[PDB]
Amino acid sequence: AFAHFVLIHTICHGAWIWHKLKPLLEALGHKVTALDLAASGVDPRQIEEIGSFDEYSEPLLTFLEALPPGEKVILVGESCGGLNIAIAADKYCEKIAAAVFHNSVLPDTEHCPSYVVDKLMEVFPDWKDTTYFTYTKDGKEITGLKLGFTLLRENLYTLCGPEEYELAKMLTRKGSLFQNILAKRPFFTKEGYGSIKKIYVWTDQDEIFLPEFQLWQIENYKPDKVYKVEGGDHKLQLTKTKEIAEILQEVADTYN
Amino acid sequence: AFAHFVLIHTICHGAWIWHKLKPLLEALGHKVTALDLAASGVDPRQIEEIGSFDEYSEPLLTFLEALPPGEKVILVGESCGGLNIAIAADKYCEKIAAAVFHNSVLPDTEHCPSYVVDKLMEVFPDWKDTTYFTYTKDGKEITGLKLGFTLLRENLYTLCGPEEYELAKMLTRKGSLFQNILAKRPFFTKEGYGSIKKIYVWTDQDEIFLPEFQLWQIENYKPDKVYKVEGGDHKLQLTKTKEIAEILQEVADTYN
Repeated sequence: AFAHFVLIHTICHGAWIWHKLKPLLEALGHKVTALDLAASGVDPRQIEEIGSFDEYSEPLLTFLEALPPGEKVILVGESCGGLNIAIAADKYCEKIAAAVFHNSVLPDTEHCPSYVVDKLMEVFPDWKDTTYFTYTKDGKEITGLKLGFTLLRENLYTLCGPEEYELAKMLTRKGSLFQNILAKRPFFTKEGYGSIKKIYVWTDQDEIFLPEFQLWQIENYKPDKVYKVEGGDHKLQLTKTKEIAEILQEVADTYN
Repeated sequence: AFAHFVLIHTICHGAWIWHKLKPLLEALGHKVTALDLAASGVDPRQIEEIGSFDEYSEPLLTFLEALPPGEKVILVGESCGGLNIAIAADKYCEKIAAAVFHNSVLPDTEHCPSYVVDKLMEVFPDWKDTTYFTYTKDGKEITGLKLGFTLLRENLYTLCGPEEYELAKMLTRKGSLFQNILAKRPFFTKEGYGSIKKIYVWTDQDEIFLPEFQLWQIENYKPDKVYKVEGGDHKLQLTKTKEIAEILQEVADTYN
């Protein structure tokens, strides 16, 4: 079967992270959309204009709004993209055939929206050469970050080639987790986000979303299906592109 | 010998085009800077804010200004980047050890700054699915363009891999040649631009800067040295990366 995949990058990244996966999925016959979220990739906003994870998600919500009735998509979120998935599913659950989490945060419906981010920061507290700043938007103080180049090399892009790491140095931008804003946000709903099919893809060689964290997430909020990719690194869509495409084909054949 | 190379992308592109070349040059021991010009790559401006090729060049001029006395660089410009080189050389000639033109426009000092662009448009008049728009800045009507995806596939990225073409679809932005503004600009000077060493690198398999055009440029304004790369396509820094690095090493050993 063929599907329409919507690929959702993580914070400080953009659609460019999907540059290897998108043509492979198209070569299987699928339709693929790779979005830039707000203030990401070549989106024209700067992060200091964005006040919440919900505002950050606007391009994904606008895309989903534009789907004609009856058209469903499979969302694929890497790393922090799982939060964009949860936000989107609470507005457009009927348009979502399934969500695929790719070394991603897996929010739940029992705890506040910041819960899994808070846990990540306990498991992985040292962000190396990452820098931080603050800005104010809509009366709140937001902590922004710019991912450190050593962190990128060692922890996110561990086994990627030098030309892929170079793209990350060139293209990663300032971003935010909006952690304190998430902590005050209404919970994700059981009727919307809770109702979608959820497929969790990971590798135990991820050097930032460490096995303790990912296995904790799986136990916290049971996925419909789990796929463990052997080897690779946090950027499986670069280091294990073919394996990711094969999994996504199976998802397209299972959920519609 | 080691040099400091400053890599200069073409219109509608950004530093990202150099993602393969930059690590190869660093692996030879060089220092490499790959700039985003105005309204290009992840630069925060939009093209409608930019009124001339000189304004477009600001990041290159600002970079050159910041070099301490006595430090020289080798400029490397692809495609339209040769115009940025000429602009820069008329302000900072003493900071430029040499300029390398990479399937690039080669402005002169005898004719108006638009001369080689006007010629290009005669040799290559059909830009396929490229779209155009106009905007006004500083009282002039500027023609902007967005490179067509078929043009990108067939003429610019002819022999590049699907993942490289995908990056171009994701990252190329609206831009301008500022052709009518160039046509009114004071000529490039013999004392500044005319005085720098100029190395012309090309392939006769370029499907946009066709052999008639490139050989015309070489005859029009004799380079100090010409290197012809066999095979490849217009994006030699993607299809012939190693050969480009080898040439640049020789340039670093010849000009300081």
